Amino acid sequence: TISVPQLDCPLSRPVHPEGERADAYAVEWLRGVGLMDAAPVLAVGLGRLAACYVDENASWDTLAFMTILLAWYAEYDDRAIDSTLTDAEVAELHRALGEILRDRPAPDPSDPVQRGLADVWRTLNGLASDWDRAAFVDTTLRYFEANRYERVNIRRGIPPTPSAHIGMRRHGGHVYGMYILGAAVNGYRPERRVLDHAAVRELETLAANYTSWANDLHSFAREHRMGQVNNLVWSVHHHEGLTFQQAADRVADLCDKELAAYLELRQTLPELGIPLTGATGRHVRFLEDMMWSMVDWSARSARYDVV
Amino acid sequence: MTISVPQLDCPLSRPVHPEGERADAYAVEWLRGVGLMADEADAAPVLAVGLGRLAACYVDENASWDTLAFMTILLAWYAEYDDRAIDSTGAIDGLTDAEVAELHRALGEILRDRPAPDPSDPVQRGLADVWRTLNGLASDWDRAAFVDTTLRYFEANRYERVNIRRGIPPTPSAHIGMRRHGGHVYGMYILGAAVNGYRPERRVLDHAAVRELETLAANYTSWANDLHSFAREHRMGQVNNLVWSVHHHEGLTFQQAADRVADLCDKELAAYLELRQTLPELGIPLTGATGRHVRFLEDMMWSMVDWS
Ligand SMILES: NCCCC(O)(P(=O)(O)O)P(=O)(O)O
Ligand SMILES: [Mg+2]
Ligand SMILES: [Mg+2]
Ligand SMILES: [Mg+2]
Repeated sequence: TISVPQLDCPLSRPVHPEGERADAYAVEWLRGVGLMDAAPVLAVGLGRLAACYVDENASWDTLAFMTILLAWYAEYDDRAIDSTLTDAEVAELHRALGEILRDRPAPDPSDPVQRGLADVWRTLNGLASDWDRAAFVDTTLRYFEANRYERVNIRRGIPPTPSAHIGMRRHGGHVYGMYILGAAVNGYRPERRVLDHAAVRELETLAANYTSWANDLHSFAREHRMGQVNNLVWSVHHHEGLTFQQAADRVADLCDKELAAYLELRQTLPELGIPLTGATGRHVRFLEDMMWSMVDWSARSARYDVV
Repeated sequence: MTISVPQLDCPLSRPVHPEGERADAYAVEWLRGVGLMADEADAAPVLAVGLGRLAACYVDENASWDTLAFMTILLAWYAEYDDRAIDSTGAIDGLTDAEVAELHRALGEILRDRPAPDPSDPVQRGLADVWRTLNGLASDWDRAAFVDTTLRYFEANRYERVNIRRGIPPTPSAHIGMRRHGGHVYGMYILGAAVNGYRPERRVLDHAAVRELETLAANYTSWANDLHSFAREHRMGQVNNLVWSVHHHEGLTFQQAADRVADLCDKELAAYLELRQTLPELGIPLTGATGRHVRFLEDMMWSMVDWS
């Protein structure tokens, strides 16, 4: 067995009240769309994560789209990346899903993932709010390429160097795309003058690092049973020669240090000329949400139980 | 009050351009001809820096004297600006924040093909000269990407000077993140593509693997530069050094800090090799311009190690 370390995050946030309802809605959508007994899915709690990602006074339509998006993400990652399909099949799937992102109809309406992604795209564009869709599509392309990289690593059966995994994981979790979608769906648009600043980019990188290392720390057991070798705990144990417990301890230590660096940069931001006032403030707060979201939600989700 | 700097074996060797020594002399000439230095000054530390040998590391062996000369000019202008604005702060030669902001504005104006607002400033004269010569020596390149990297470079300069005025080194993660902008490494990749004759397709450069490999190589280059320049930067007060930050926040002696920095260099080089070797399976062949780009990435790693 393994002992999951604790993660002190000085960032708290209230959850949306209809979370349980969204859980039910999640199953409905999947069964209504064709991606999929309904009480092992309610235990995962895809609607409560969505509740962590939306504002407290948000419409059922918005919270519903958040639940739909997180449910589609969970199905693609598990179905296509780490529960193996051939590489050619995966490449054609990437092409087809990229075509849906090109506003064309689904090339294979019989594929459940393709229909689901078309639904997600239509629903997202309905609550447009005037967002940079092209940047989101670019992050999605990098996400697909990183998925292919992960599948290569799984086929070899050995974890990459910690540096190589840490680099590619930011694309493999599509965290930057989640930042873009959060800006789109909630109703704030940060200036392009601010986002292209080096300090903001490195702050985003720190926050994404914290989120992804926390996710690895919590999901290590399920990812090890399935053979998903793209885990920071895996690589630390393999290349630094440490026990799984020592590896998890080292990863939690790295999480702590990255959080400290994140706070240091956030405090330095005003002096450089970037005030955390308007859309910049809500963007930084969204960055803070995903870090707390992993710590609080992963311990409450039935994704990681091995019962 | 001493330190022992560890060695660094990097298995990337290359034949050097023969006229390197000439460029060293030419370097001093340019610095005298533009106004950055003058006449009576001992031209023994400028020949000791070896700006022409770095230029030789950055060009092909069968290249024109014009090419080596421009590389030396660019590396000499970068070295003077770094010392003038970043490393000579906290002293009587220190620049003010208003002066640095005006320099940013004017140099950005020179970078937008406009004439220098203050032709009396030597930095502006040198940058205008570099810009005119470079625009003559090339074409079909991403100029906008280079200008954006320059904007991020200036922003990182502002961050570093704030950190210096506080008198405290930043967190290791925050330092590692912002250093890539503070070292103008991505701009150097773009310029290397520019001065040579290779242009890799955008389908390849925008690939996720190519982006993260660049990050590993830039990390290695910058950490090596810090490991070697730690003693001088610690004496002068430049707090943006990885050894300094390891000593400050990780609770280690200066020797342990340098040892950890060298260990991180080793581990990052191994990671770089792992990704570089795996690259073909993902669909990126190291054949045409992509191979020459990777060779430039490897060159900057070895050049910094040797140039101590
Ligand atoms: N957006 C999809 C996120 C999926 C994961 O977070 P999970 O731990 O839930 O499997 P990953 O496979 O990245 O570890
Ligand atoms: Mg995955
Ligand atoms: Mg997964
Ligand atoms: Mg995981």
